[PDB]
Amino acid sequence: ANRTLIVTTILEEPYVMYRKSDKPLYGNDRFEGYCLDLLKELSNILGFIYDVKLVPDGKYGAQNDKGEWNGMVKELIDHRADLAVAPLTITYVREKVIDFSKPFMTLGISILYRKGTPIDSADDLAKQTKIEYGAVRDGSTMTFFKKSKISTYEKMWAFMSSRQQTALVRNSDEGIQRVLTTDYALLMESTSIEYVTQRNCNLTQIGGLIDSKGYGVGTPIGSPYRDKITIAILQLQEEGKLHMMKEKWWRGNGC
Ligand SMILES: N[C@@H](CCC(=O)O)C(=O)O
Repeated sequence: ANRTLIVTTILEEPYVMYRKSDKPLYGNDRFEGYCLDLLKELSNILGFIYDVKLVPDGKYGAQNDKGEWNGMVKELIDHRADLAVAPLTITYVREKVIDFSKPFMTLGISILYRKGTPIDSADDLAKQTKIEYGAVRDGSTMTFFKKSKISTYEKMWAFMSSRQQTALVRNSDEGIQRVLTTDYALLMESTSIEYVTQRNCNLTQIGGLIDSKGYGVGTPIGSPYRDKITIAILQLQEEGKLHMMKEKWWRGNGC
């Protein structure tokens, strides 16, 4: 009409999940989560309708050695989506190829590991080999270590990229499973660490935030919607709604 916006996203708890129901669920009704509530509110403010699709390869997006992007980032580059509404990290390398709204949530890389060990920081992980560590393949944390010029992070990258078949995981669910079943520490964004540690009293963040950043809504470069989505996010912040959405999905999870 009124064209239907195509939204690309990625299943990731509590941001985007399949809703569980006894009755059959069709289309957007199949999904729930922080990012779906946010999408609803954005569409309430900006007056659009949308069709939610998953990223075909189930990846956030990274650029390979040939310079090629994948994941949700590539979906925007190739104009197969109008918006990525996902816990999608705003980074300088991504900003060269796609546009981002202002952040709807802030976070930094930290460490997820079990409690009760002498590991207090990234340095404690870097100076040893017994405890394996790593990150989600082709996300921004993996890229942060790959591009880092800080020694300890450089040393950590050499370790994870040499052990990449085991050290790099396909998604955060696998990384948490590795932390649970095996001797492994996950480099993970702090908002997700928070979600996990609230649900398993054996797990903890180790050390503080290794960087500081945000999740934003992605659009193709030059999109007219990017600024409009910023304005809508600023209204939700002003209304306290970003706070209530976070509380809803983190502490009192679900509907
Ligand atoms: N939010 C990250 C994914 C998770 C991670 O890389 O730690 C991204 O946009 O790539």
